[PDB]
Amino acid sequence: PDSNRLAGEPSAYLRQHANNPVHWQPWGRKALDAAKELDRPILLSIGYAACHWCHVMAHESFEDDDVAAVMNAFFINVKVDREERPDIDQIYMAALGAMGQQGGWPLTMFLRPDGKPFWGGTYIPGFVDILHAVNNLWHRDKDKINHNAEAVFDHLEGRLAAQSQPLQNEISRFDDLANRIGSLIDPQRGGIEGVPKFPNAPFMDTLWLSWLYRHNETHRDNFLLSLKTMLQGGIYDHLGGGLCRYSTDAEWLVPHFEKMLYDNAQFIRHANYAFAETGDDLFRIRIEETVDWLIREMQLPDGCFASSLDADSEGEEGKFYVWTEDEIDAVLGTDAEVFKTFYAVTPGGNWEGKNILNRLHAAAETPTPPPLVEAARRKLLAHRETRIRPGRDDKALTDWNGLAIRALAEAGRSFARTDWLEHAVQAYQSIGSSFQDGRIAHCRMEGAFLYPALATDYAAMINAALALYEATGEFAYIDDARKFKRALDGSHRDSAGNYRLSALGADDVILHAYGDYDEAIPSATSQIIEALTRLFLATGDSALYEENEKLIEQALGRALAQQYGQIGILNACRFAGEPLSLLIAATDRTDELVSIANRTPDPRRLDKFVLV
Amino acid sequence: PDSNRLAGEPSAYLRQHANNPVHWQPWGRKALDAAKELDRPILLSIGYAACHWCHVMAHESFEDDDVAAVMNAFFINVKVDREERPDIDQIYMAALGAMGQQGGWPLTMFLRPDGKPFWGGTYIPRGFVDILHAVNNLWHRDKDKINHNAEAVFDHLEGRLAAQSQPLQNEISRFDDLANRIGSLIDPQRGGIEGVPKFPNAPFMDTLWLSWLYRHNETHRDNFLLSLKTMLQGGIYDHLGGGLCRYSTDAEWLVPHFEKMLYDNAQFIRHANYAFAETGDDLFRIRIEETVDWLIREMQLPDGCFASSLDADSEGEEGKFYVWTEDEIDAVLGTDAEVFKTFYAVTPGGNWEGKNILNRLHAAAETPTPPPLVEAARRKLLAHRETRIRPGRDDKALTDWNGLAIRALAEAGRSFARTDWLEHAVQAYQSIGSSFQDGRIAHCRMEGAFLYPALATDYAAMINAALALYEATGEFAYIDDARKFKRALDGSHRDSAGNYRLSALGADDVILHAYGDYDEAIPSATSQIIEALTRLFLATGDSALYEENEKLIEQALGRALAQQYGQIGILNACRFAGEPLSLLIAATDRTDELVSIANRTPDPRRLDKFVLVEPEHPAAWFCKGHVCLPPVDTGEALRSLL
Ligand SMILES: [Cl-]
Repeated sequence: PDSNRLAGEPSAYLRQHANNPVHWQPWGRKALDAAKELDRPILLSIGYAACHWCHVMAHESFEDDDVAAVMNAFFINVKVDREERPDIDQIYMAALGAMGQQGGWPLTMFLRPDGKPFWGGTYIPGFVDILHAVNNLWHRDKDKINHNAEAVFDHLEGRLAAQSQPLQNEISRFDDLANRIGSLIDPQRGGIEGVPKFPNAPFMDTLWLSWLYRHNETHRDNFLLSLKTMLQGGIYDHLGGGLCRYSTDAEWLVPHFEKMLYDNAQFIRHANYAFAETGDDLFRIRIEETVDWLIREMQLPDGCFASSLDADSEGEEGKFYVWTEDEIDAVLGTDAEVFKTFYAVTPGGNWEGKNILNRLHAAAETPTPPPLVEAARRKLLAHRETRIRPGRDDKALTDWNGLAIRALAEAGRSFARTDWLEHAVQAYQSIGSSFQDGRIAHCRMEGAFLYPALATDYAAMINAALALYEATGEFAYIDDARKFKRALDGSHRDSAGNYRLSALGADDVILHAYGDYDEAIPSATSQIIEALTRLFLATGDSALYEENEKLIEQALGRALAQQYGQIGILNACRFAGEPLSLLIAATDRTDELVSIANRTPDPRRLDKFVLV
Repeated sequence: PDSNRLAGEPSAYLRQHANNPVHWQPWGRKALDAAKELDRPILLSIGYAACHWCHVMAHESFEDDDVAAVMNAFFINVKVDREERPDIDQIYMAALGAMGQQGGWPLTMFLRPDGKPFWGGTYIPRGFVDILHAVNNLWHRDKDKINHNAEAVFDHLEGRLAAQSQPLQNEISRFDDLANRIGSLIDPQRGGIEGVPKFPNAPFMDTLWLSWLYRHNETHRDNFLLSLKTMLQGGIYDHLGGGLCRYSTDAEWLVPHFEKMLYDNAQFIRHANYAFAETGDDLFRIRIEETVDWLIREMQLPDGCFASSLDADSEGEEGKFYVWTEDEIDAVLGTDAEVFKTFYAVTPGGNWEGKNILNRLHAAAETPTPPPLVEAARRKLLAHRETRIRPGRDDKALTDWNGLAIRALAEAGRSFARTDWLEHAVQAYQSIGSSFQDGRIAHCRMEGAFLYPALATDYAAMINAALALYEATGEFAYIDDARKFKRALDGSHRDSAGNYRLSALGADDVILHAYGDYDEAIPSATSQIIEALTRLFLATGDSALYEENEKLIEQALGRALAQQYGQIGILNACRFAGEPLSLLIAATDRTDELVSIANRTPDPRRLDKFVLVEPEHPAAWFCKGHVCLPPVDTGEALRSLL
């Protein structure tokens, strides 16, 4: 507690806070214990890299030398990344809402030595006023904190780690959910009509699953309009490729220029399924452009994919991705007129006087660029790469890598793109290299691994291993899927058969939550339901089938008690209640039956092959 | 209690002693009661028909009139057939384990009237006449010394044979450690468990193969193959008439014990069927159809079922029936004998006691199928061997062993399209099952002499046999028969704690109801029950069965980790029970090629259920939830379902 130990950590978001004068500590047993022997409170700060206001609180307070000594003598201050320890975030995010104050990131908390919180807040501006007031309260009111900490804690243990009575899996529960999700779709712009606009991968899954199981063409058109209009807006990089996080306005125009790995992997699957229904060439182009961007800018020397790249370059939001007309005319030359007519370039611009490239003005026309404006588009990228390039988060998250490995495996299978498979295998063997002592790591960077993993890490690697089987047909990927299943059971399955996000042997966690709340990615148990359901179709394990039906009813029992974020559970249980299985006997990959199965991607079906 | 009542017993080993001057008594309540009324210790003699040193003690002592008079004077004499009453065998073999003796058969022990033992020895030749008087002194001098150590032995028996600790969770990691240490004991060059003698060790081989299937462990697979291939190429195998002998004296599988057991060949046929399906080595295929020919020709009784064993002593000499000399081979085969002598390593000096034991260890890697001139000499030498004095046969029809043979024939007949093997398996199944009246099957019978009640191994073996015949025929009646066999086991062996006991709960001649947790040459009773109840769950999909099986597994694992040896079968069964595979086949006609693929892909972890709704034809099978439909051969009909 007298030296900043945030150096060498696998999270790049914490590495930037290493030079801070406050002795930052990582979340671990050595941090909580020191708070006991010194009877000093804990000050927890949660944040993620692509958050403009996590850096604001840094330069305003934490990077200031004076206010850090106030923290160094009053608490044991710890910094956590929302994406390195998502278990810690979800615990103390729901802890804030239970105190009667909603908030987001950064999140500043106050913890007694055992970890239970008693006061929190989003961003703290008097900051130092409280920074001492809690220290006063820590000494003046030990009786008040113990009364207040265990009251919020009992609300957490009942909201995040309390099993419910089993609930019967019924079809009408999903059809009801699909009707209400459909009523939130903006009929003209696409997506949830509220602003800001998020891609909302779980919300899309319900509409597509509604279209497949019910042939409800209304939700199918809601899925297609929302996906297609988004991929045409400024939220997508029409020059290099890759989708951004979310949109500021409802027209999908002005975005947050950070590019997350999970959002790109989750739309490749959506666009892949969407191509098989409409044949619209735009879905294929967006997939092909984003995959090239993933290999070029996200893939690490070892093959694994980085987490994300920054939205800020050289100190301004999106300086790297936006153009003015006077510069694109200087580089292109005579071919500059047709380029500006393609991406709605205007002298006045569409964002703060600048021009963000988009294809919303001609979204229904042909998506393929003419040969002159394609060479003009490629020429700008070579000139754009000379700019001050935004920083990258080289942290290799196992759960996020599994999402991408599954995306490249399924899209490469349907489009017969053999190059996409090889890069999926490289990321597979790179992530799978950390599997030692019957366990895998959560994240990794610069040779530093974070153990133990989370339940999402095994579920994602189970789904990626099974996807690699469908594309290849090598049964060694099914054996890998069972190896990940055994590791998941040995560390996350409780006595009731339920799975919990944090490992049961992890000692630095207050609460072993199930992980039932979705975000941009479906929840942990949501992914686990799907992964185990697909693993049954690939093996025929009857004991797995019997334990899955229990797991389904347990999760549905808690999902009924949830107020939000249960969409992934109802989606996975709808698929688990009626899965599709297809065995194909063939003599080679060129067989007709194998081909029409490849050209028919279905998230509800798992393919199996036998030599004949 | 004054005569030899051993005649009429369902055993050939006991009838060999019916004419002994000893007033032998079959094990039962009458012998225990007669021992109490006369204040006399019981002279228990346990053996089996194939044992060589069981016959030498009978020829030295049990047929001697001088020592038969003193056995009838101050002892009540009870002889037990090991294969007829294996529950009694496990009770009093553990008694020697509590006394410090190594153990073995013949087993000669001394029991006080209540049945608890106080002094036990393996083989006591004559002295035998002295040790009888020595024990006879203790019963009239100091009985308290007997009553002290007799209770001390019993407490150790109930603490190891029928002690139930708290249940334990089913873990896969503890199965991998067992497979790792077993493979470390395998002979890297000669195969099998390194050390003499070398036994087939069926439970050990089950672990190595399960480790290969569940872990893709190529090392354990090659250990299973090299051990099986070398054994089937050694002198322990009958290269003329087929069949496997029960163990080998040396480490090269050369010199064997020439007796042939039913459980040995039933167990290796299933192993060889699995080995052929992966390697494609014709040696495994040839050895199977050679031994099945031997089972039908030499072991099958006229009433359908299979005999228990085939003796090793012919005309009083060990293996005289199977062993050849060179000059006789030259006389029978003529000028084409050198082609045969080189194929089976026939030498003028002989490989065992101046004579030749036919084998293939000289070239076990060459082509297994012999050339046509050699097989012609092979068929003719076997027929000439049939003119020899033939070794005797134990016509006793053990239920559990017949169940093992039915399963082997049903699985091999299914993977080789041999319908004649299935009908022979149905003959034994219907014949043995004829004693299943009043919800009670018999443990064994011979010449109209039945033995009741059955043991837990009998129902477990019949369940596995019934479900094996279902996979080969697809008849639902075999499933209900499998249900009938379990519920009879429930009503006669399942205790209040949900566990099963080897002896029936109504049995009166057992001093201790053991669980049957200890393996022998066959997996233990508890193992077969876990396997049968798992395969019954696969064939029926009954959720109530799955729930009571998981808690039966956890209670068996609690006892399995306390015991120090003989738990391999339970660990093998629980690994399969933790990951059992089922295959649903939706066929429009039973000539559907998925039925073919399943037949040529035998897996000891999979059970196939059929639901009716020749060359290789590219097809597709589609299932929507619990709704499976017949296959599809065209490209358009597949687009309709997708
Ligand atoms: Cl045995």
